[PDB]
Amino acid sequence: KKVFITTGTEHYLRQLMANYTGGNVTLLQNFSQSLLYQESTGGAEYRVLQSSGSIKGFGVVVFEYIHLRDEEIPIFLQMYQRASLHFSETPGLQSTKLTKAMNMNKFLIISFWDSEVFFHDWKKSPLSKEITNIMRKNNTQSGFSHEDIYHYP
Repeated sequence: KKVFITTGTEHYLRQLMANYTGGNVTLLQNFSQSLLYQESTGGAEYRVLQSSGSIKGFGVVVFEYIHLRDEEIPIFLQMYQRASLHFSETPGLQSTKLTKAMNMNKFLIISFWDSEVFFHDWKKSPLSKEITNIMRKNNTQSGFSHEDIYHYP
């Protein structure tokens, strides 16, 4: 089980998504480009480690790219296991995916929110404080940890 993330013009991505149906395929955008979110099997490719909830097709979508040192991986997975049991009770949270890059220790958490206000409330949570701290302390030898926010066309 995988997530494919492809960025480009709306026209390009709309042509691309017309080869496919199903896989919770979702077109998103920011102020200058579009982004295609695609669940499939076999741009950028990520293995899905965990999925909660389901996409409602409105609001905002947040991509948190997190580089982890070897020793941080088991610890991070256990934090995420414990925190994920409460995602159903997180206000305005539709869906979350924990995913990993094929070629590196780069993890990507994708969260689908009813509104940016709910996402920003969640940023006060212990899970978000830890994620942010991990992003903050990243060894940039590996690339940058970053958070990207998208809306719906």
